[PDB]
Amino acid sequence: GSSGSSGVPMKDHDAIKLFVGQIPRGLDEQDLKPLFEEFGRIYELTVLKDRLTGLHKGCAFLTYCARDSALKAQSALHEQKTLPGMNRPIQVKPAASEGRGESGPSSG
Repeated sequence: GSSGSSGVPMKDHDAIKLFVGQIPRGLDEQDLKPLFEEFGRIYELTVLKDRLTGLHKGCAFLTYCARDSALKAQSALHEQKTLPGMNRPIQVKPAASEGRGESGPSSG
């Protein structure tokens, strides 16, 4: 066991669960960890798959043990990287308080 391998993982009290909606078909959490591991250590990675059919819907939930880790990987991947087979870049947002979300553009 390396980098831990003791028991259950520990996250931050103010952590953030990021959500990706640019996951093609044929890959898995094992192919996403590599990239997410470029910013820091992951806490949890689950892929969303249909039920009736069970076919990879095309999205997954990524969680970071630290707050910053998310901020970086988020603003570092969000419309920055382009997975293989995806004409468009990868979309990653802080899966939280979706109901009400305030945001606005800014020059510069």
